[PDB]
Amino acid sequence: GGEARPRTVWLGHPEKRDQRYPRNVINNQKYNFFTFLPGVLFNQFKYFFNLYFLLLACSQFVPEMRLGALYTYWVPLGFVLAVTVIREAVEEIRCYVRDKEVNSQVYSRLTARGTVKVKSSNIQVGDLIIVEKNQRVPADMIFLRTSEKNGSCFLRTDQLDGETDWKLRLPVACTQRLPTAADLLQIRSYVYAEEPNIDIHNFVGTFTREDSDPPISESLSIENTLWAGTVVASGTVVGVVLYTGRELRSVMNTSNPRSKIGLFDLEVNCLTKILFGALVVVSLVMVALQHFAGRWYLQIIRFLLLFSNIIPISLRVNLDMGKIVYSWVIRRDSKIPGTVVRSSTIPEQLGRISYLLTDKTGTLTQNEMIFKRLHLGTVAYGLDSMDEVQSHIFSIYTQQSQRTMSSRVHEAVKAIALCHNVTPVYESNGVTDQAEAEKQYEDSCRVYQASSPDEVALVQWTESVGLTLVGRDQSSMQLRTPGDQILNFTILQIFPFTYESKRMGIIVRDESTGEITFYMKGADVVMAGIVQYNDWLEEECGNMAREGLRVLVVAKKSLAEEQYQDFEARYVQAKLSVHDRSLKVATVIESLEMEMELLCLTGVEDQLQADVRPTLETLRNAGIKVWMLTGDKLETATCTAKNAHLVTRNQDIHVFRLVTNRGEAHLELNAFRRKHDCALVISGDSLEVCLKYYEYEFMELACQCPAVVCCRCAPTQKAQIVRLLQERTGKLTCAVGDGGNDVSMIQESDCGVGVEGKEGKQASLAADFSITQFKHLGRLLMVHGRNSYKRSAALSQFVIHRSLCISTMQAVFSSVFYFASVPLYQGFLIIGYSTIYTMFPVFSLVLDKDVKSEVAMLYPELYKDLLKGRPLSYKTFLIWVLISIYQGSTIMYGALLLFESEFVHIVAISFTSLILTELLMVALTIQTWHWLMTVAELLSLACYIASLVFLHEFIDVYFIATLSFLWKVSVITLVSCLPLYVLKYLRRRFSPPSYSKLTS
Ligand SMILES: [Mg+2]
Repeated sequence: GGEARPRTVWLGHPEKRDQRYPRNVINNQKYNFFTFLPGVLFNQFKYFFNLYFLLLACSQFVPEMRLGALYTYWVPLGFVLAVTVIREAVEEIRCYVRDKEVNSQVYSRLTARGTVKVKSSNIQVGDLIIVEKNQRVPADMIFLRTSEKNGSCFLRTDQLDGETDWKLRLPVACTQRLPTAADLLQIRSYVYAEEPNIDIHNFVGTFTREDSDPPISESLSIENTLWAGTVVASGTVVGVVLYTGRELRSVMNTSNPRSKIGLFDLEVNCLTKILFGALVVVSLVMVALQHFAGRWYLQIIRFLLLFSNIIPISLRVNLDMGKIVYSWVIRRDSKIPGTVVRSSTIPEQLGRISYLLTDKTGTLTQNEMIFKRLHLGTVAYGLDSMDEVQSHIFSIYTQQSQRTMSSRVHEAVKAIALCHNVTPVYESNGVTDQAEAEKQYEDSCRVYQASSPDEVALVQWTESVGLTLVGRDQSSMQLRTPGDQILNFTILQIFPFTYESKRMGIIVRDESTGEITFYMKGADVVMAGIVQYNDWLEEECGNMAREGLRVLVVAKKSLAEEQYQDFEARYVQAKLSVHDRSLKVATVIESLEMEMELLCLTGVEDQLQADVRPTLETLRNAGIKVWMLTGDKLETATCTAKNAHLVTRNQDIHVFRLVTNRGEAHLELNAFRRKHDCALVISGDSLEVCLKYYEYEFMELACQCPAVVCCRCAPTQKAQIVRLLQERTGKLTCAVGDGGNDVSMIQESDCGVGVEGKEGKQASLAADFSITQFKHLGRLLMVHGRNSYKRSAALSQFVIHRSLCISTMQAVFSSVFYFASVPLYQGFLIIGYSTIYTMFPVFSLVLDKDVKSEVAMLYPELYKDLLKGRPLSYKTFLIWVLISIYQGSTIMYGALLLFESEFVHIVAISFTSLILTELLMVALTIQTWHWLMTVAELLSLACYIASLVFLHEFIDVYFIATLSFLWKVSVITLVSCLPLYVLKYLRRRFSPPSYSKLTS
């Protein structure tokens, strides 16, 4: 991993290299065979609460500190180590199997003796790889040759940069003109490529041909590249591989997989630190009552060993079992089918999410644009009134051979059918060959191709209404009428869309009539003054924009012949001149853009995924702030944000202007600060300046917005936003995405959720949790995350309370017997209470729910209570500490008072009291009873009875079987469980929880 260097890549010669290149393998594994065991062990024992029981078990190797048999502390430790190793290994094997599917995709490779199939993982730098239509590009390549006659290809890059526009790509000019694809190996040529980097949108390189009579050299840009993760829209392309594996542009925009620890586990770690300090103090006090007799330091260590008992190990065992249960429940849920849990150790993170950072393309939307509204001023046609438009077109073209509303509809539809840059592409379907279909205009074989998906949606709608674009060229268009006739239009001038002009125009001549028409189409901001005076463009454009529609204004100018020649002369003259050609050309173009007849407004929607709006409403009502981070353009992002109700219909939107330096950023931040309840829409270029100079101020202003949209955001910028939110808020973040540009922020977040993309899987493979639909997020957070958090809290508090009750009982036991370090419990009792005695009543707890799932979904305000840290805090910890001390004191001192023999049977008395006490605990803590709770408690009681009968070392069964013993132990337990009844009464009434009464 040294300095990246530029490379010379010979075409078809992977061996002609001066460096070993990485294998073309995508890897999401945290470890390999060598680092697995050290990595897992260090990630476990670098925290205090694992090293705690490690050292407790290790100190038993010293006989002076020995409190019993060696296995008493190593059978539970062996169980813990086996569980963690097996869990990590299973996760690693699942990751490997899931990466094998992407790495084993098959491609064709150009070889000297013919094309040879190659797996994606065996592709080397210098290979000539063939990628078919709708197939993912497996490695970074230079476009060399395409089978399509136009000598170009379209790429879908939404998995690479989240952009909905299709990218036009051009092959190397020399290689495209070769007679055959086999000629690539017959020429001496190489590509001089730059060093690998994270720049997805810029490439510098040179193509050289050496065997040519004149030395052929050609400059390369991003227009000649096919990066891995892009999809070929049409035709089979041939490329030469430049980068593979970890040097891929998409891979270099990702970080290494890391082990994530939840915030709940860190809180339990802090609790264990506090408990250890407290027990250290207690041991210092307890050996002081010995008057430091003998080896006082050995006494300190022995008392620390006794008072810890099962505090760290039982916590670990029960928390691990609970996390297994939570992941099992999530994976089996049929209301969020297909959910995959990769990070099984952090399901409680989903219960405490404050910021949701979401992707746009492919995550909120289906990446399928559709025509929605045709507005003609007096009449507007929606999805339910398209038969009216079809009837108008049909009547026009029927009465043609055998103003009115039909004429206006026809004018609008023809303008939509003509003013675009969409090309029909015909492909053979077996029955009809492409040449046959391209001449007969076969409907089933036709596909519409353009850079803009909005234009493709418009052309598809126009076909569905009666006018079909059936052929195109650089100088001609063909339309098919409902009477099956063909109308030919000569394209005289074309004014392609630019993101600066925000409009597109075309001049055509109708060969049937000879009339010359100038059509223009663009945004309302630039087309409000280009069209003639009206009274509805602004209002209806605003209404359509408020619904989340992409609005275009379509205008028309009928040109006389002399006018067209006069314009054409000046346009040619301005084009020929090289002295500021752009400005003169622009002036000549806008010489025509005036007093244009307004035809219609068009509305195209980027279709959201199912139940996106209710899910966003639920997340907002749960107290979660949602930010949209997208690589797509500003207009599309704003339209989708309004469509998905990320921004409320009446909400103010402040679009951050482009800033380039410190002063501009300061001025615009002030301008935004002067606003209230305003959503922020900012671009990545201005966001870069703001985070460079005013990170604190920008973060403080953005965290008080109702919603934030970051468009044209690079993967590193998304990760930076996630990291900055974590740093400056101290709260948890969830990143949701579907593409490779979302991997960095998914890894950066406290809880990564990856949506399974249509044409990519990297985000799902790299995420902690994988879902198939964005709507599953609502249930995954409100039900499973909330239950995981609350169950883990109750689990951990119960385990700590039991351990501290045992500790207080041991303290009283030692005090009774001259403050000696004699264990109260030893042998199988310690092992059982560490592992098996504890798993049953707390499995009963991991089955518990405070409310039903439907109630949790219906009332998201239950989530905001968890966002306050209510389930576990220092408050509840202190109350449980006091309760444990009270119960241990009550049990020990009641045994002292009631049993005539002081402490000879104290082990049996305390064991029976603890058994009945935990039965009363589980009976009084559970809120929604489950039959498996009864089964588990029956199993626990069976285990307790089996231990009582078979443990003759410290239990005398014939002493237990006595009415005197029975009533004494019953009274002790009833007195000890007073705080249980107090807490149960406070929960039942006189302080009702908010989750119970809200239903009715
Ligand atoms: Mg995406």
